Amino acid sequence: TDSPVLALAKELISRQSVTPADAGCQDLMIERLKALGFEIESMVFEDTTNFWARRGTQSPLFVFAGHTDVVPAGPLSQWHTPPFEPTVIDGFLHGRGAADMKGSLACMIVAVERFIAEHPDHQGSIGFLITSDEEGPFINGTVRVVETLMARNELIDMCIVGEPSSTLAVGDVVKNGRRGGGFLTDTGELLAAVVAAVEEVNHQAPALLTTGGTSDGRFIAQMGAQVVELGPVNATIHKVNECVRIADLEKLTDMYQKTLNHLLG
Repeated sequence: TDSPVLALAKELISRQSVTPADAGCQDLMIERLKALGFEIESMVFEDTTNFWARRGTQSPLFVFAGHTDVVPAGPLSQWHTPPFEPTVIDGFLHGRGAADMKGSLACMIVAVERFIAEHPDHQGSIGFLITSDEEGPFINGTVRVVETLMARNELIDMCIVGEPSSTLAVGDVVKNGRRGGGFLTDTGELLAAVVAAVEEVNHQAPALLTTGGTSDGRFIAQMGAQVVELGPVNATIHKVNECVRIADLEKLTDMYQKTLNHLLG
């Protein structure tokens, strides 16, 4: 019986969320978060769907951010497997969005489930900031949501963007935002927690980048949050035969869980 991580990642991969359509991926995530006691606000901007969820009312507010949309498959004759049919071959999960970034999304949900099972009375607060337009021409959701939050004085302290950051092995490389773009005091709390988690799992510190990363993560950073990008191997993103090592999804989930333990446990 599939691990919960593999099961959810397969669910998500079967929904044809070619941008900006969502095929119910956020609804799947929202269902799981409702069970955990998150409040949910779905926000529509242009014809894209987004949501914010939050459990807890105390500082620090830690957020998982990502997107449910994927690029189109491209020419079928080049695929060995159906792009929107999650296919398991010799320990890899093939399908559009397996690496960018439905596998990460599944890991975030299972991590928070596991963390909450162990720490129902955690410190701080956990949030999810999920968009469906990151892979499209018109990348609006994150900016609009962040603005909504900022306007009600709901400031995100720390955020993991689960974009596929890694080269050969999950967690070999992380990307670190400049808080306030380099202009606000930065404790390093998040980076030290994600690094601790990556070392607990891999027994090796990740390599670090301080540049690059998505425009949405950079916006979350500019506005005030410590941000780290950590996710699976990125070799096959936006290529045919996109896939992800399943054991790496299991690891990544543990890394996410250990970060929550460090920050909120």
